[PDB]
Amino acid sequence: ADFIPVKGKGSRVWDQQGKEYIDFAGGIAVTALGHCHPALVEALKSQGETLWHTSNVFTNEPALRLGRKLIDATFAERVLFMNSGTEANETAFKLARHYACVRHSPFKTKIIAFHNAFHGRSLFTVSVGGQPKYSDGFGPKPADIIHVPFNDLHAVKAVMDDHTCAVVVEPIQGEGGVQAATPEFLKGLRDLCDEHQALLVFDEVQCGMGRTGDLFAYMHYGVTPDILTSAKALGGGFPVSAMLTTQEIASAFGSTYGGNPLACAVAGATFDIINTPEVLQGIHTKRQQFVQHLQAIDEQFDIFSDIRGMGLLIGAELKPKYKGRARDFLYAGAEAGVMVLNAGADVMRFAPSLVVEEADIHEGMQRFAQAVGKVVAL
Amino acid sequence: LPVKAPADFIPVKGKGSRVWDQQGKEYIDFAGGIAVTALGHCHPALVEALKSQGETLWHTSNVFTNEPALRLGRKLIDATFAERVLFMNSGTEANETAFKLARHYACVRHSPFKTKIIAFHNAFHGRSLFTVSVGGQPKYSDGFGPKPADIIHVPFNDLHAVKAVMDDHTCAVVVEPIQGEGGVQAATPEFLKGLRDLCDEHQALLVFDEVQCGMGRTGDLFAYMHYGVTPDILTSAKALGGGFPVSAMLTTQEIASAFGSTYGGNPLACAVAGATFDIINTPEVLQGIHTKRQQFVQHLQAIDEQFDIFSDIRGMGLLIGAELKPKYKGRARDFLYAGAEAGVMVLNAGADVMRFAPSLVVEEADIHEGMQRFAQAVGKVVA
Ligand SMILES: Cc1ncc(COP(=O)(O)O)c(/C=N/OCC[C@H](N)C(=O)O)c1O
Ligand SMILES: Cc1ncc(COP(=O)(O)O)c(/C=N/OCC[C@H](N)C(=O)O)c1O
Ligand SMILES: O=[N+]([O-])c1cc([N+](=O)[O-])c(O)c([N+](=O)[O-])c1
Ligand code: NA
Ligand code: NA
Repeated sequence: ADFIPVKGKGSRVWDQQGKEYIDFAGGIAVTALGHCHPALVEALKSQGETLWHTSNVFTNEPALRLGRKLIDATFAERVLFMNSGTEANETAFKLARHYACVRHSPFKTKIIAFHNAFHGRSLFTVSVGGQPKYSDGFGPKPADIIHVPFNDLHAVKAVMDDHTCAVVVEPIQGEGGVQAATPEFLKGLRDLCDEHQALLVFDEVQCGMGRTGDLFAYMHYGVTPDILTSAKALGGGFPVSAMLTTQEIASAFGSTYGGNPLACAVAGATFDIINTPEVLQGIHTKRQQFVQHLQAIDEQFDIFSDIRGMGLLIGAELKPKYKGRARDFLYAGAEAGVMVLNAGADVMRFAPSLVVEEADIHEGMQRFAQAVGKVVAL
Repeated sequence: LPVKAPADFIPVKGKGSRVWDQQGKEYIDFAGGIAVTALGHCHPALVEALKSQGETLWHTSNVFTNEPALRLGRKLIDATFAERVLFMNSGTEANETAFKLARHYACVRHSPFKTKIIAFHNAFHGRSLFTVSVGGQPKYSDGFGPKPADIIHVPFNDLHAVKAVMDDHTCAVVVEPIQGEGGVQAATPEFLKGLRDLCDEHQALLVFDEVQCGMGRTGDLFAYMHYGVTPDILTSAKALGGGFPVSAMLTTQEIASAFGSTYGGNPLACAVAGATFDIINTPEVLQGIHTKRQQFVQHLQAIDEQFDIFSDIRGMGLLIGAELKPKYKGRARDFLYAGAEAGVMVLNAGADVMRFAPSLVVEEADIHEGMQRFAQAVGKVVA
C-alpha cells in the first residue's frame, strides 16, 4: 500500500495528506461496523475506565455477558475467548484432537481440510490451511492433515475413516476466491462426521458475525457444526476471538473461559448491533446495491466472469483476459480513492462495514468504475 | 492442578494496584494478571492513549502501516538491538513468528535440513501446538496428535547438555532468560553467554522469549541488557501493552529479510503500547523497580523469619520467586488461595514456588499493605 490511513469514520478513511477514501475492504472483513462507531467507542471508553485485564484464572463481567449472548444465539453451550482467529482455530483444532484422543482413541488423529483454505499463520493452522506455499519452509509440519478439493464431497468420503478426528471447513472460503459451500457438500460433511465419530469444525472467522446476512453462515445453511470459530467482525476492530462448542466437547479440556474485559465489552456492543433483524436485513439490501454496480461495471467494461459470495462478502472473478491482475485493479482503486480486496490474483473482493451507508456504496462504486476504466483504457 | 477463581471472585474494577470484586472486596494486586499490568489498572496515561486513538482509528490490516505502529517500532528499534519489528496480539503469536522465522532463515540461508530447535525443560512459550511443543512441559503438549518435530529439550542452565545436542543441523536455541512459569529460575551468566557462543559456532539463531521478563520487568528494559548477551530474535508481549493485547518480534534486517522497518500492529494496541513504553523506559521507573524489589524481598524475609516457609528468594527486578521449604512442598496453590482470602493477589510458579509480578510503579503503601495481608495469610496456613 502507498498510503497511511490516519483517521476513519464509518466507511470513510483519511490518509496523512487528508485524501478521503471509501472503505470497501474493512481491514479484511474486520471493521464490520465501520471506523470509530459511536457505540463501540462508548463501550471502549466505559470499560477502559473500569478494568482492562484479567488473566484466565478469572472471568469478568464483559466476558460472561458476551458468552451468554453467543450461547443464547447459537448452538453453543460453551465459549472460550482468545485474541485472534489464529488462536481460536488453534484451540478448536487442539480440542477436536484432544476430544478424539480421550473419548475414542489416541490414534484417531486425521484432520480433513480443503485446498485453498485459510485458517491462520501459526504452524499448526497454516498446515491445516490449504495453500502449500504458505506452509512450506518452516521445518516439520504437524502431521495427519489431509487436503481435498473444496466442495468435493466424494473426496471427503474417500479419505475419512475411523481414524479421523475432524473435518475443518470455511463455509465460504474468503481468501480462496470467495467460494461458497454447496448445500449438499456442507450437509454431507455433517453426515460423514456423524458416521465416523469426527467433529465438524466451521471456521467462521471471516464469514461469521453477520457477514453473510445471518449471524453465522451455518444458520444460512441449516447445518450445525460441533465447533465454530469467530473473530474479525466479533470485535469490530478490537482483537478478540471465540471458540464455540457444546458442554460434551468442551469437557475434554462454567460456561465461558478467558476473554479480555476490554475486548469483550467492545465485542458485546458489536454483537448487540449486528444481531438485530434490521441490521441483518440491511446486509442483503446492501449486497444487492453492490452487485447492481458490479453488473453495471461489467456491462460497460466486460471484466467479470462471475459475481459471488454471500451477504457483504462479495467476490467478482476477472475474465481470462484479466486473469492474474486483481492487484492492478486494487491499486487503481486506491488511486481512485476506494479501498478494495483481492481473493487470489483472479478475484476482486469486497467486505465493507455491514452498516455501510447507501451513499458510500454509490460513491465508492463510482470510484471503482473510474479505476476499472483507467485500467481497461490501457 | 490449575489455579481457577471460584464464582464468588470476579474482578470488576481495578485502579493502580488495587482490584475490587463483585462483592466490593478490595485486593492488593501483586500478580498483575500474570505480569501483564506492568503499570497497574486504568493508568491515566494508558487510558488517555486508549481514548484518543479510540476516537481516531482502531484498525488497519497488515497491508497498511499506521502511525502508532510506526512510532512504537521506532521506539523499540532505537532502544534495542532490533532493526526490524513485527507486531502481533499475543506472546504466543510472537513466539510462533520467531520460531517460524528461525526455521525459515535456516531453510533459505543454509539448508532445508537445518531444522533442530533446542529448548529447555520447564519452558513456557505459549499454548499453540508449535509453541507448546517448544515449551518444556510434556503434560501440556501431550494429547493433541502429532507434534511438530525436531524439537529437543534439555535442562535449563545445563550448558553441557546444549553443547551435546547441537550440531550443523540446528536452526535455533529458544530460551527464556528467566523461566517465569518454571519456578522463576534465572539463567546463569555462563549459561546464557554459552548459548550465544554455541549459536555462533553452529550458525543457529538465539531466540530470547522475553514475553514475561521483558519490558522493564527485570529493572532493565529487556533482560538481555542485564546479561549483556544479544539474541538474534527477541519476543515481547504482556507488559508491552499494559493490559491491552499486543506483542512484538524483534530481529535484525539480515534475519528478517528471509521473510519499512515495522510490519503489522493494531493502531489502538500500538498507541497504548507507545504510552506504556514511554513510561517504562525511563531511568526513574527502572531505578524504582530495583527499590521496590528490595521492599518486597525484605517483607518476604520478615515473613520467613516469623514463619519459616521459604528456602530461596529469587528472580530479577519485579519478577520475584519465593521457593517453599520441603515442609511446604506442593502448597503454593494453598498460599495463593489463602492470600486471596486475606485480600492479596499473588502467583505460583509451579506447586513449590510463590511468584510476584506487581505493577512496576506499585506504590510503597501498597507493597506494605499487601505484604501485611500476605503475612496474615501465611499465618493462617501454617498455624
Ligand atoms: C477463515 C479465516 N480463518 C482464520 C483467520 C486467521 O485470523 P486472524 O489470526 O484473526 O487473522 C483468517 C484471517 N484472515 O486474515 C486475512 C489474511 C491474513 N491477513 C494473513 O495472511 O495473515 C481467516 O480469514
Ligand atoms: C515466557 C512466556 N512466553 C510466552 C507466553 C505466552 O504469551 P501470551 O500468548 O501473551 O499469553 C507466556 C505467557 N504466560 O502466561 C500464562 C499463562 C496463560 N494463562 C496461558 O496458559 O496461556 C510466557 O510467560
Ligand atoms: O483441575 N480441575 O479439574 C479443576 C476443576 C475445577 N472446577 O471448578 O471444576 C476448578 O475450579 C479447578 N481449579 O480451581 O483450578 C481445577
Ligand atoms: Na446455545
Ligand atoms: Na536498534
